[PDB]
Order: sequence, then C-alpha cells, then structure tokens
Amino acid sequence: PADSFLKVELELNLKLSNLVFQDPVQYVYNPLVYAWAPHENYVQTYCKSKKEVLFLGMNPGPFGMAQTGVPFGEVNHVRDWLQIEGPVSKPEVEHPKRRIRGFECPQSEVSGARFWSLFKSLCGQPETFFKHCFVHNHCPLIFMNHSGKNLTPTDLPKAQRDTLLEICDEALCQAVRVLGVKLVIGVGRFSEQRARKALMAEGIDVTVKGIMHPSPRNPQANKGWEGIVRGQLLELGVLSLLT
Amino acid sequence: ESPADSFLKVELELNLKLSNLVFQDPVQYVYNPLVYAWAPHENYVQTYCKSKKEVLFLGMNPGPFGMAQTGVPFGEVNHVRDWLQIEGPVSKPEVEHPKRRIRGFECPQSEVSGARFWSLFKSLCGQPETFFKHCFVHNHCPLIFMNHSGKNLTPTDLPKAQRDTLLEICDEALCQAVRVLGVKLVIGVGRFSEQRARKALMAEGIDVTVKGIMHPSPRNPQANKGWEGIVRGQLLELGVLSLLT
DNA sequence: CCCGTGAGTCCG
DNA sequence: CGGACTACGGG
Ligand SMILES: O=c1ccn([C@H]2C[C@H](O)[C@@H](CO)O2)c(=O)[nH]1
Ligand SMILES: O=c1cc[nH]c(=O)[nH]1
Repeated sequence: PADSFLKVELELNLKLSNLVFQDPVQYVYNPLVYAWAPHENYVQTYCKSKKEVLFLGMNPGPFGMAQTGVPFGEVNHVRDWLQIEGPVSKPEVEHPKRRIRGFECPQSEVSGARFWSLFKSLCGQPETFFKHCFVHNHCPLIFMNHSGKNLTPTDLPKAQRDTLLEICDEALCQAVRVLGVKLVIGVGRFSEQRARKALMAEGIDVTVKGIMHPSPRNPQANKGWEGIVRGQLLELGVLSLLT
Repeated sequence: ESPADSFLKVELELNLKLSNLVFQDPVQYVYNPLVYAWAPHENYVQTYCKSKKEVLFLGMNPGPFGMAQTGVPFGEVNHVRDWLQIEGPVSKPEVEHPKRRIRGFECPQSEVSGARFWSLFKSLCGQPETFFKHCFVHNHCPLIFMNHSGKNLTPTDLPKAQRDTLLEICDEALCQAVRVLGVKLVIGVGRFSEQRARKALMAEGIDVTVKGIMHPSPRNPQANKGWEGIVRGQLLELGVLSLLT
C-alpha cells in the first residue's frame, strides 16, 4: 500500500493545485510539495502492509506537519521517536511570520507533541504503533490570512470549503480502500464527522469512530487529554492492537 | 446570404465589451458560457443560422442548468443533445461556486424553463430544421451572476450603475443581431426581454415589431399549470404558427 | 477545538 | 396566512 497510498496523495495534490483561494485566504502551503521527501520517508517506513486502523486528522498545523511533512508532525517527536528527517524546501509564497524552516523550526506543535507522546508511552517503539495503524490527514493544505493567522478548513468561507472538502473526501475513500482499513478514528469531531459521511456515501466497508482533538485551542484538551484519550481508545478496543 | 459568421462576431464583439466590466457587492461570481461553452455554441449557430430569419425569440440571460452548461439558449441538456443534436466540449469558468459547477453535457439536472421551451417547439415542428427555417433564439445578456452563496442574480437584481452599462451594451449588440439576422419580428420570452427589446430597437430607430410570450419559468404559477397551452394560443394570435408548419 | 444558537435558501 | 438543512462568538 505504500506506493498506492502515495499515488493517491499525488493525485490529490494535482486536483488541489488547480483550486483558487481568496478573500481572507492569502497564503496556502502544501507540505506534500515542499516537504515531499520526509513525507515519503514516513510513508515508506511506516506503511509497509495493509492497516486495520487509520487515525485521521483535519489538516497541518503551522509548526508540525507544515514543517516536517508528517501528520501531527511535531519536530522533536518526528526526529527522535519516528526517526524521519529529509530535506525540506519552501512554499513559493511565504507569509513573513510563517516561514518554513523544516526540521529547524524552533516552535513545538502542541497538538503533535501530545499525539505522538501518547503513542510513544503506549507503544514503546514506532513499529509497534505502526504494526496495524497509520495516521493521515483529511486535508494536506494549510491556510493563512493577511496577518499569518491559521484558518482551518472550518474557518474557510463555505464557497471555498465545499470545493476543497469534496476533493479530499474522494481521496479519503481511495486511501481507505488501498490501506484495507477497517477502522477510521477521526481526531476531533470535524474529521470524525467528515470521514463518516464520506465513507458511508461510497458504502465502503469500514467503521468510523472518534477521539478528542489534542489542540490547545480545545479547552477540554488542556486537562488530561492523554487520560481522556487513553479511555476512549480502551472503549474502541484499540489498546489491544497497540501492545 | 448566411448570417452565422456575423452573428458570432456580434457575440464575440459583445464578449469583448463585457470582459471590461467590474461587478460588485452582491455579485460574487460571473460566468460567461460564450467563453467556456463556445464550441457547442458555435456548433448551434452554424447548424441553425445558415439563412436569414423572420422571427427572433429572445430571453434575458442563461439559466444555471441550461445555457450555462450547454452554451445553447434555453439550453436544457436533454433537448439540446437529443433534439437539436448539438454536442461540443465544455470547459469550466475561472472561478466556480461549488453549488454551481459546470458539468456541460454531463449536467444531471433538467432545466425546467429550457425543457419547456424546446419541448413546445419539438411538438409543434417535429424536427429542428422546421423550427429554424424562419426562427432563431438568442439572449439579451450572455452572462450569469451569482451572489456569495451561489444564488442566481438576474441582470435586473444588479446595483444600478453596473445594471445600466451592462444593459446598454447588450441593447447595442441586440440591435446588430437583429440587423444581421434580418428579422421582421422579435418575441421577448417573459416581460423583461419584451420590454427591453422594444426600448432597445425603438431607440435606434429600427423598423421591427416586438411582441411577447409568457416565460416558462417554474417560479411563475401560471406557467406551472399550462405554459404550453398558454404559449400555443399566444403564438396563434401573433400569426407565427404558419411559419412553424 | 467543540458546541449552541440561529439566519439564508429551497421547497421546479 | 412552516420544515429541513446547514456563521460565529464564548467556554
Ligand atoms: O393559529 C395559528 C395560525 C397561524 N399561525 C402562523 C403560522 C402560519 O404560517 C400563518 C398563518 O397560516 O401564521 C400561527 O402561528 N398560529
Ligand atoms: O497534522 C495535524 C496537526 C494538527 N491537527 C490535525 O488535525 N492534524
């Protein structure tokens, strides 16, 4: 599935490279272009067989995946526990306050540190997490307004969001079919809900569940995110598979 | 001789003057199927405007599921494809609202106005050659407008400033189209086109009759109870049934 | 982020 | 002379 999975991402990059954003959207980065190499290293190293479980995020945050090309790709955990590195280039148009520095980005993505710290504690080594699991985002683009502020797919005006999310809904169907996934875990309500509508519409044979999003913008994530999600994972019965 | 070429250059020149307008405010999207649906359009004019005409039917502007998809006036997909037998590649506008995508001849929707319009002529004439022997069909304005959520805006829903130069420019191209075609009689489909055409042709002193038929729009309840029956009677009264065997 | 409250569009 | 569906601010 590594090669097939990367083909789906390349075909999705092609359809997205034709969209045009505006309005409050002023910058659009695709790390699956300028951080293709560590992305493709992550997929070749960790996507070696079919998967039972897909964790699905919404999109890149500015300091993790936007820098490293790896879902929830906070720099220290990507460098040190996943052991993925690779050259990173730059978007053609950078916001000054959001330049791409790759594996030299000084900021920690809180969402990504939390997410990989959890699976690091639970699984020990990355091979144990990836025996049956994989992690991916619904949307590979990141968007800023004039002042460098992040607009998630949800903050896009409706006219710009429906366009984009229908194209990613279709790439998501293709991803789930190539990986053989039986269980999609939406990270946050938006991915959970989006994946469920999209997959049910194609009648793919797959169950869609959810865990809480780690984001620090989520006030409930700021006490005990790890403890709440260890309890959600136990309920979905995936701890089993993570040992 | 044959007006096809000249009709196209009229529309090509109107396309030019229009490409220069900036729209505002409530208007967020503007399409022009004469650019991205040029090929079926040009195929319809060449196939059916080979000779000079007695009557021009005139509509206001493309609807989102008829002419906006097929480039043919009142251009509901099934009738254009199966009755007029007009095909061509259709590409997309520069900027599309997600509720108003252009799918060309793959558009699954059947525009009610357009399906009504051509189904009348199909029943009345049999074959398209009979209807086009002396008639043709065109719109006053080739553009389509949408607000921020994809809702259609008619040319008259436009802020007066934009509305007036747009119509004035269309009026001018309409007077040429009428000259190029040779028509004795313009029938506006719906009130706006009838009135606008009367005001455009009288104001440049063209010696042409302007009449009217009810518009087939399902927004009008009288059209939903028996449009075809009303318009057959209106066409009788105008003496045009003889032209359409 | 997650949810609640509620306004634009369709009902051809 | 409503029903369903699907922006934005505060927790
Ligand atoms: O008893 C009544 C009658 C009417 N209406 C409102 C709703 C309806 O749309 C309109 C009259 O039919 O006024 C009510 O709320 N209650
Ligand atoms: O890659 C990422 C990072 C943050 N949040 C997500 O949903 N996915």
